Amino acid sequence: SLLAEFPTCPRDEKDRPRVFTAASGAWLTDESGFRWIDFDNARGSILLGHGDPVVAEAVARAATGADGTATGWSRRVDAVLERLHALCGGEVVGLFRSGTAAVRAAVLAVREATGRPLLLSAGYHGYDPMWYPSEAPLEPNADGVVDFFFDLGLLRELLRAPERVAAVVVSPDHMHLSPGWYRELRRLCSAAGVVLVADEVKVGLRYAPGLSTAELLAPDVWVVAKGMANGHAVSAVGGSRRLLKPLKEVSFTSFFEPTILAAADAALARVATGEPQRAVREAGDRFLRHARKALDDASLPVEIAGDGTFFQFVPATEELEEALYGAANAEGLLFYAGDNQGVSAAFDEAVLGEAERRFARVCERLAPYAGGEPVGDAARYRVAWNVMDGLRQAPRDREETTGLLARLLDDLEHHHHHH
Amino acid sequence: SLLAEFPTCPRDEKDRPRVFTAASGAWLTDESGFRWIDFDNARGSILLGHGDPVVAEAVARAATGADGTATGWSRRVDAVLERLHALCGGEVVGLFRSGTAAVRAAVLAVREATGRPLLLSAGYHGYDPMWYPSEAPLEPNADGVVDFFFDLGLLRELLRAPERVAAVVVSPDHMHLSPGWYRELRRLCSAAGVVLVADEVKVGLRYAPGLSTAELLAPDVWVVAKGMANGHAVSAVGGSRRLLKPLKEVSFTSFFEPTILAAADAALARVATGEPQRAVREAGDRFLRHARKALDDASLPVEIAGDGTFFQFVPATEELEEALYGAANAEGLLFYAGDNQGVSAAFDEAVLGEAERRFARVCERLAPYAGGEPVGDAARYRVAWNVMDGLRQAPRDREETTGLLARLL
Ligand SMILES: Cc1ncc(COP(=O)(O)O)c(CN)c1O
Ligand SMILES: Cc1ncc(COP(=O)(O)O)c(CN)c1O
Repeated sequence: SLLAEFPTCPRDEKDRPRVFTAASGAWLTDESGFRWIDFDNARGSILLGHGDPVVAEAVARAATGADGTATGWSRRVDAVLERLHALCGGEVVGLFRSGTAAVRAAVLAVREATGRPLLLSAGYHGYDPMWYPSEAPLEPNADGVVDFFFDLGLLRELLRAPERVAAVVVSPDHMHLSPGWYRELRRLCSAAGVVLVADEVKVGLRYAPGLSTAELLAPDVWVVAKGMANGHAVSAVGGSRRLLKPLKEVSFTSFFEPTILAAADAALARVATGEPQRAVREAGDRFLRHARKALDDASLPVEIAGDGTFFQFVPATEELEEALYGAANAEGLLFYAGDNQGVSAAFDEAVLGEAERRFARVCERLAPYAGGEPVGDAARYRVAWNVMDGLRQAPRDREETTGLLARLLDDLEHHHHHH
Repeated sequence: SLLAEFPTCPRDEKDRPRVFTAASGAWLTDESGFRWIDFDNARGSILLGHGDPVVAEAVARAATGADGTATGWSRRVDAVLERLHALCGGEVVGLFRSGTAAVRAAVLAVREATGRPLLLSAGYHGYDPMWYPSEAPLEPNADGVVDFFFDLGLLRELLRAPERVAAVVVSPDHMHLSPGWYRELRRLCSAAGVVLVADEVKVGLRYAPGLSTAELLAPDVWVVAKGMANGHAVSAVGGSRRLLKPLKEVSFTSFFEPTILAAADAALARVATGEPQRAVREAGDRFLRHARKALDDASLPVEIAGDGTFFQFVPATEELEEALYGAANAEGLLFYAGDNQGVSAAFDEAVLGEAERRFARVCERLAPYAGGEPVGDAARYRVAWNVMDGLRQAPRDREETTGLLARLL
């Protein structure tokens, strides 16, 4: 009861946080001694594995003072900046202490540099009150943000009068939006003459050694975080000197803290090769071939969206979704409940074999659900909203859009989110 | 050229950042190999010393996974929250990733909980644009903040309409404001029925094992940061459940990152004894006895405000200020230029002897300024503004305040 916040974390059947006492690679141990295989991985910020030895040794050494001081500049600051700039492009780069801080700073900078008041947004951008929803949909909230819920129909309407729009700010999802969705967003922004900000806090550096939307969107400004430091407390923005000039006003006390620079430098050295990203895609795709087969062989109506990099279970009903995570928890498979699963590079052959055996047993426990009505679009929309906070791509008419927004938002009114 | 930000850090004569390759206790080594005694200490966030061995082992252990995972809860979370609650009081505690994030979340929470639009501010609260200057003084900025510059006269004017005030939010300075200033602030807040938020990011946990203003202000909500983790990336807010209920909407990805929790737990354990704060006060005070005598024997018009916990040089002119830091730089004494000096618990007898010897040499280098015109009030206001972003305490009538604000802005 001391904690004033409500952090997203694995929680047990009583909604209490699970207490983990140790972690190594893919494996967590809880306070009771039970071993879990981690598909959550701090919401996909642990690309390399828990307690990765090279990152951990870099951090341990930096904690001694041997790599510099929080007092000021070290050559590792250059190393991190240079690596980011090489991977993600743009002219300048800034460093921040959370994704939330970075996206807020990025969009305010664009608002300042363009002199325009409105932000058109799709997806989650962090906990800051600036993103809190408006009273009426398609109306600006109190901080000048209009949420379009990934609907490019709605976006086209908003961009008819584009002169007040400072930027379109989008958190990509590559499970629920196709490449062509991104092409259309880009050309809607081009036609309107508006700035495009890619919030790649989650997806940046994970699909490839750069932005996931580098070619698809060629954003004017980008943000990354989860992929840059194997979980350590850093994020980054980059893009044009002109658009980001207002960032010259940013400074914070811990900027030079050397453990965080150490972890970023070490993780980004791995990220730059593209190897962990490939390892993760391959491991997760292996797990998926198996899980899809096991669900099909057991007649369970659960689809899987996405791929090895990030995948999501899409069960036909909420009661089956509940029973799925209950069963997984019983078997020590730690999924990020309802959201996307993001394996790490520590998912080696032995880990995969065990996760496959555990998943087979999950499917055995789910026997009562065999033969149920298959997955319908209503379920696909509800489950996708739980990862992207807006609408998956599918054909619909404007009235279907309105109805889905109304239903999806109403049903989340009195539930905690899991950002 | 790549860096979009302009970070505060030690910079050379061309304003280029100084590059430090190693650090241990009180000592830094720069890229040229020159060894410096650090009075800056990450702007006063290094209470214990660089590479403190106990913190270092706690961090190393946590880096391996042996204390848990960034995936979720660990008993170290409970440890940190319990220690903060014991030290600072209140009902609830939240953790954040910078002082800036913590103060913003705290004040927005209070605005939501009270349903009142205005924040009356004195001092620096972080880099966020919510704190940017209004287009005209005593007027709200675009985010509903009215800066009163630590003038209690101006605060009184602003509190005549207290229905619109969510909170008064103050960053203490104990060099330039007396205990009486705090008592009067407390009195005025209570009379108006307005919430008082102590932004103790800098001063929290450093003067004592608790809030610097626990007794003077008894704030409804507090924020600390620089004192809690020997420089690691964490800050904390606490106070009443009611006022901070809106923090229930806060979550962030790296919340459970184990190295930061480890550093906080270890630093807070030491903070709780009161030993490092005493060691810092004593070491600083000794250094100050020496520095004051040296400046006086050299006939140098430089006063020193504050005490061993945080002190500031107040030179008579900007020319002499610049010459003072130039000379300190040549002798390997790294001061936080123009701001407050914050020694660490690593300032032992050997560091102190060497610092004393170096500062004596500084005073020799400054012999050209001997006998210069003494420090005046305009200098005192200017230098104090550099540390507190408002007005040092001194008797003023409204027109003197108005004119100082115009001159200093
Ligand atoms: C797309 C996006 N943007 C911003 C954020 C916020 O990042 P943080 O949790 O580090 O504040 C997140 C993390 N939920 C994210 O997924
Ligand atoms: C009183 C006060 N409040 C807030 C902040 C911002 O803290 P941070 O630099 O960690 O963002 C500072 C930084 N010195 C401060 O001194």
